[PDB]
Amino acid sequence: PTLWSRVTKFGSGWGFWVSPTVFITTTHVIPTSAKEFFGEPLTSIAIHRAGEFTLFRFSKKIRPDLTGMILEEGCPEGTVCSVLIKRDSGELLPLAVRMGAIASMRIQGRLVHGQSGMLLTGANAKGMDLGTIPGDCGAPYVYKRANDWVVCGVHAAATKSGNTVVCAVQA
Amino acid sequence: APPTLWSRVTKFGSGWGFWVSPTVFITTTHVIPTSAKEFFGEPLTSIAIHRAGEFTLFRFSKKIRPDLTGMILEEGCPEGTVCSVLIKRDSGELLPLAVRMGAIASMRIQGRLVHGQSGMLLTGANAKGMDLGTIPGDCGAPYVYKRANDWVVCGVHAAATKSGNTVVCAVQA
Ligand SMILES: Cc1cc(C)nc(Nc2ccccc2)n1
Repeated sequence: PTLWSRVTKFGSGWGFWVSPTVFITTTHVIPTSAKEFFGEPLTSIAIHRAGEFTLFRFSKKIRPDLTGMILEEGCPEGTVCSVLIKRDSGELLPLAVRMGAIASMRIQGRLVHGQSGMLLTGANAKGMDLGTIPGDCGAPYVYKRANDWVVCGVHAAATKSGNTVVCAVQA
Repeated sequence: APPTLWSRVTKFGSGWGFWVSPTVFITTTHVIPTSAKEFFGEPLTSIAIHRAGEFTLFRFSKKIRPDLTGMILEEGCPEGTVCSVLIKRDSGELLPLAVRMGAIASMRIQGRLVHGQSGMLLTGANAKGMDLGTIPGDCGAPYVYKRANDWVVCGVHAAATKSGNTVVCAVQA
């Protein structure tokens, strides 16, 4: 049983299974030409979109092996989350991120709305596995609270250089 | 982390070890099978074993891994270095866990006395457990970092605290 099995390749990025019927992803990674996802006709899928956050609700159990997890609209300011990055090499890269305010941020000359964060893996990556790349979009932000895992949004954007990431949130 | 570093990470006893070169293999002392008299088809007589607490180095008299180039092994790393711990998990999943390294330390963990280079995981806030932190089966995994153009190995995974936020790298002496 693992959080990592819920992280799924999707479109030009990734998404996350909250429950057997609920999948979350970043809006800009979703295909714009499709009649089905995960073998289910698009006719039978409810799509709920809020800026860079999208939630799919399926009419049957796609992932019956999973329990349902707590999904919230962001997290309290100062919470340290993990972004659960999968790479096509087969690497799993959990990175600590300190979450800040909900904001409109200028990220490579474009406006992105969501919960700001700062990577805690330090000055740079180099060739080291310490930062995000554009193909990581849709990876989930998670943290542990009491005995429960909480999912609070999806990876939407990052500055090419610095420290700053945007986590798109529900509602 | 480069494929050539993952290729050197080898399942061994109750954990792992790592090929520095075609003749040199390093691991954590407590993962070695205690009754073993043969390694990679070679008897004990043809191997030079150098043990310093939880760090063990095996030097073979023939080339076991001729596919490999020899790389740099150092005695830990500067304080503040960020390393990756190259951990293999159930099913060809590769977990290069980020760790900020600190001072050489003597600690008591689950009653055992442990000595090596301390570090703190950079994977999340509460790293107890297998999704963001280490498990006992990870002992012997290598600590590596990139220094300008090349990669360095600076120890092997020896222990983690009950909270899982602190780890100890056993180092060559
Ligand atoms: C940069 C910074 C400032 C402050 C106040 N807290 C933290 N938290 C932290 C850092 C690494 C791992 C886990 C938590 N980080």
